[PDB]
Amino acid sequence: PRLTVFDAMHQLLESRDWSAVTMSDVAKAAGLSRQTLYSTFGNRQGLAQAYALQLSEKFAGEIRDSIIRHPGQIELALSEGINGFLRSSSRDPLIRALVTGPDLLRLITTEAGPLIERATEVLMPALSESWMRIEASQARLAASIIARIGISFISLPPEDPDQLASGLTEVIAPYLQKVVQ
Amino acid sequence: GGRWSPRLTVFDAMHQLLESRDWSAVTMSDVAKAAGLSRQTLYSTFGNRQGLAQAYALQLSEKFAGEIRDSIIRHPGQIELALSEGINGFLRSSSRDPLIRALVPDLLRLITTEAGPLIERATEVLMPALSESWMRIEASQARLAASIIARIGISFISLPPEDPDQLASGLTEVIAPYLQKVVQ
Repeated sequence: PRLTVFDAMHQLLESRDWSAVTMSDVAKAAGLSRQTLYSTFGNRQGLAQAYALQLSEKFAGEIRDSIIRHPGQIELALSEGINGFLRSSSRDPLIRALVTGPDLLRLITTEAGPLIERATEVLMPALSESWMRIEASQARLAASIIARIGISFISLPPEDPDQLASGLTEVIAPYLQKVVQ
Repeated sequence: GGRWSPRLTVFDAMHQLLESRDWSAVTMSDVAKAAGLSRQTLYSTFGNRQGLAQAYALQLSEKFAGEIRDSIIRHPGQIELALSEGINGFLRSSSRDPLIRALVPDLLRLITTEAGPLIERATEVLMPALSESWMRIEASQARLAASIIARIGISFISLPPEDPDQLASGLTEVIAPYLQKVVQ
């Protein structure tokens, strides 16, 4: 039901605007019935919200993977993770859409905490049950702050593409080094 | 220090107006009446309703960044107390503001998502608060931290915090470690 449809919306969105995408076309490209789509996602609003939750999840994972990949190297783990998110966030057609224009999309990027909540759910374990062994409260704290900053750079992208990455590493690493165990 | 300027009298007018009306039941006509300016001078300096709410937001941006800077200046040598007080004071203002209340509105999402003139102003107030205050942070790093503080702060207006204070003291604990590394 879910995981192949996001794939369909991406490839569809590379050639069309967000207005040249309707439930019909998405079901055809996904290989699903118009019945299964409307039944599980509802509207174009509920569709784009599932896409955002998937983006939320993927981006937080980019950071989590870099954390696992680099034990003992906090600044290098972050630097790699933050560059990966900024890279994916650029290549995404719905995120590339929003910053060209989509009122429904701004609704989810400002009045959706399910996005922050999912991203926090991926981040927290990468902080507390990873090698960092950070206490669960401080992992929550840092995870929410990392999530909100991440959204801030998809809403308004950074003019400096990566000198943002290299800067934001430098701000958050001193915290993590202090709370690491 | 005086609020006779074209812009400053409009913002006062708008604020007082917004206490009792929504941003949608308020038009240029009304703002020109309350400011004591002509409909001609309004469009002449501001453009339209967008230019009105956008300059109001620039004033909010500066006002919020001032809260943080004032707490920095007020507590020299206390990095954690300055941040703790600054953020708390900012959150209080952001609550009591009528246009921010109003935002919970397509044009408002435009300024709070596609306005870096907001981040830029907040950054112009915040940078010296870090770079030319007692913290003596280099302009390179101050600009950096100032932008992140601006962007986080904006974020807590778009999506408000579930925790009223456990957000503020939380964000302090995240940012104080960075400042402590750079305070010379």
